[PDB]
Amino acid sequence: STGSATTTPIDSLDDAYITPVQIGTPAQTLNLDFDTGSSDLWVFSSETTASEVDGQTIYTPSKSTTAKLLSGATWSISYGDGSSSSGDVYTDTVSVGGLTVTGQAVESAKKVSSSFTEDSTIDGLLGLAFSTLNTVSPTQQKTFFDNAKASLDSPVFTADLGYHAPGTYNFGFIDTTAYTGSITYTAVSTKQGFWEWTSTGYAVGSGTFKSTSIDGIADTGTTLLYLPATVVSAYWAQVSGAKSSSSVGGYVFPCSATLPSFTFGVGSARIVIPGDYIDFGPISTGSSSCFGGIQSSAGIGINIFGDVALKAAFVVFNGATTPTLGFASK
Repeated sequence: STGSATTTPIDSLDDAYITPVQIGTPAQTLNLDFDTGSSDLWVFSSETTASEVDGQTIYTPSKSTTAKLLSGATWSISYGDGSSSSGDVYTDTVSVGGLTVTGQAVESAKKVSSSFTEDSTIDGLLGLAFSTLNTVSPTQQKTFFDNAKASLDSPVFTADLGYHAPGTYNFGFIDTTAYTGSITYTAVSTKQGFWEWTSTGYAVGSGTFKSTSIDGIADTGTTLLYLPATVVSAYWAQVSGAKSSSSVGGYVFPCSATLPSFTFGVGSARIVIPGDYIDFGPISTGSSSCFGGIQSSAGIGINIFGDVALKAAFVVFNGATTPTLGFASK
């Protein structure tokens, strides 16, 4: 089997992407944030504290003839950005782009933090990291991909995120029309539960490539590109007037700037992030200070190849017995 679903930016900045997901019988379609940096499929629901729901579409398990309470199971998750959610668990039928999993753990939120409430466009998350990170207790649950994998034509999924445009998540096949040139595959460590890999270096604009190993995670659920302070300083030094602002929470730059591109290495291959992808717009409405899309990972504890990086590539998440990651230009 295979599946193919369009993923759509939630706003004009590509802050996140939503993908429609069918849950239950009859289907209840929710727009979920597919997150290769976590491993829980959770939804706003009829159980979510009413004051914490503001415009989201909810899953109502009592209206699904295939929903079953997973007795005694609870979940609770905290994300890198400080947001969180928790609740109880149902199993139900879940379909993405025509690919159906029966008995998927659907984690129903009883509580969500303010950032989730305030984002009316995201109805929940669908985790695509390794199932070892799944938070369900006392019996850990499998991700949608893990459940689907054996049925798939090939044990892979691909992320093809758009810049200010829709893109695609495919399951079970590689669309050879969706990228240019060849796909370069690179080793993955699953030791921390992430799609963790090592970039071979970087360049700023038309500058020379610096060969240096940068360990990090391919994370569709993180907006920006978070890299070591040395790398980030080298980038922003090429933008007149750019500076790190403790008050704003990262590098800012004059909105009048033309940003240079940023290149990262995948083996001997190179992925080029155009400068425009690095512009996250005014820090506040009407400001002439703009927020940068490349930020320091110092104090996160890990480098993160988030959407800014991934949307410059066609990315293969190869879930074979020994997982790997593939990157192609597009």
